[PDB]
Amino acid sequence: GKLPPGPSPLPVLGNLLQMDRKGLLRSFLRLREKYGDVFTVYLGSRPVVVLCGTDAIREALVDQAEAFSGRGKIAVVDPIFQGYGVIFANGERWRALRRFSLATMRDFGMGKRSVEERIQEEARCLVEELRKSKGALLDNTLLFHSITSNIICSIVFGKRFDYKDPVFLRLLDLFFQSFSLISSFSSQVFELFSGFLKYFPGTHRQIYRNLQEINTFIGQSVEKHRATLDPSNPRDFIDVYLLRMEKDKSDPSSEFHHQNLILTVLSLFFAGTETTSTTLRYGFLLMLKYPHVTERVQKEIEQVIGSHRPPALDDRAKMPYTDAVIHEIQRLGDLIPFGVPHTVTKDTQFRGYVIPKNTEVFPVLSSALHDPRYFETPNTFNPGHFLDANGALKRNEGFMPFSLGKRICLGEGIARTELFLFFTTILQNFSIASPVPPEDIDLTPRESGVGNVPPSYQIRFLARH
Ligand code: HEM
Ligand SMILES: COC(=O)[C@H](c1ccccc1Cl)N1CCc2sccc2C1
Repeated sequence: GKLPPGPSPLPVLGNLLQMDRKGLLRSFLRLREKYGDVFTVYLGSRPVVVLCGTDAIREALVDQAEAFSGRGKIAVVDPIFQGYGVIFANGERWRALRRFSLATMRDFGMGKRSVEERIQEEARCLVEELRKSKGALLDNTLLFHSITSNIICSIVFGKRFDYKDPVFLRLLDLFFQSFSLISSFSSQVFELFSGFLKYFPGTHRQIYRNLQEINTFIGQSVEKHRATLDPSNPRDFIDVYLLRMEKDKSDPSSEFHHQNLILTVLSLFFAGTETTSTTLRYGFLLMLKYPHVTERVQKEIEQVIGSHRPPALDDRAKMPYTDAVIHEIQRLGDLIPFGVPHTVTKDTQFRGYVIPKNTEVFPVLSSALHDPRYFETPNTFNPGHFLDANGALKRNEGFMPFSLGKRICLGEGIARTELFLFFTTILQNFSIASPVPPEDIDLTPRESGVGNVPPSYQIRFLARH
């Protein structure tokens, strides 16, 4: 059988000359033009099948679910994970860690409170914090990280850190600093000639160093956990894992050991922080470009929720407008423009092609979220893409900002609760304003890579009465 169509590789250099100085995403989309929806390109000596549009991705990730369930690797961070922890595990280790990982976020945690209740509490702390700024213009970057972290922290490390605590301000810097270097221009060069480049200095050193410094903190918290553990009454994620360590003393094939634990907390502690939060950032940037929409969300909050009780997650179903606005921030925000890389698990017959076992597959989620076949005028913000005549919420197949399939975002339910409660709680209590007029807000990312990062912007949060 055949590999999909695509340009001709100079070996060692692969397809360097058919790429584009813009980035990995521009490059793939510029080839989509020539070779179709499924196609093959050469990053270094490595072949990758590339998937485009709703229909291609869905065929692969959902119709050949298991076939496409394997994970690839981000060269810039594989020094750190090396096939360990939940994001980057594969086969049995992955199955095991995902399974445990779903179960554990749903139930055991700080104050034995529900994830909702916890996100509620964080939101309550964001409000009090924001009030303190008295409407002065800030940059919302830092607070937006603080609040997403503290959720993940409260789950994994069983506690939340105070916004000014310098132990914690330093984890946030590392995390933000890395996630931006991760998706800088250099780290994409690196995605191509990792083999050659991993010798000379560069941006991957910095990322490695930064990540190792988080592992240190993760490490020294596992230890406190283990010391002061209690079998009767597991505090949180780490505590539960340790008890599963004990349950598994006599299983030689148990995957619950110190590497996976450390690197699972790193994955969670990463994703938990750096996406749910840049989404919020982008979301508020859009609200500054579209005060009309913000007034409608704010009226909808006034009707369904009112101005005294805090927002609750069951309100979402009663608030389709807001729910559309959030959908539409995820779609246009589009913070993972070409998925996290997959690999096929067996030899696979795809659109009458053979994709050999272990060949890397890039589901380009951004070309689904901007897919003209499913969204009109797909580069413009419109909450209407998710509403019908009657103002009811309206599902759309092109909408997969969390990927699809067997590898679908595990955090999805937390992400969605954080989005809904954080935007409705801020918007219930504050009115927003920037110096920049709506007509000159630019939505062009400060970095477009393996993830998208919105530009910095000023914003002010005015207490409503
Ligand atoms: C709105 C914010 C988020 C977005 C847009 C998002 C999106 C994604 C995407 C696109 C993937 C790749 C799925 C794939 O290619 O198979 C993924 C994987 C993953 N995400 Fe999320 N995510 C978000 C929030 C979170 C949160 C809050 C957590 C923390 C619990 C999280 C944890 C994970 C994990 C553990 C994986 C790996 C799943 C696996 O490999 O089995 N994500 N996410
Ligand atoms: C690839 O761009 C990201 O936004 C990711 C991401 C977010 C959510 C789910 C999975 C992923 Cl990989 N992060 C956050 C977690 C980690 S671990 C090493 C690097 C990154 C960058």
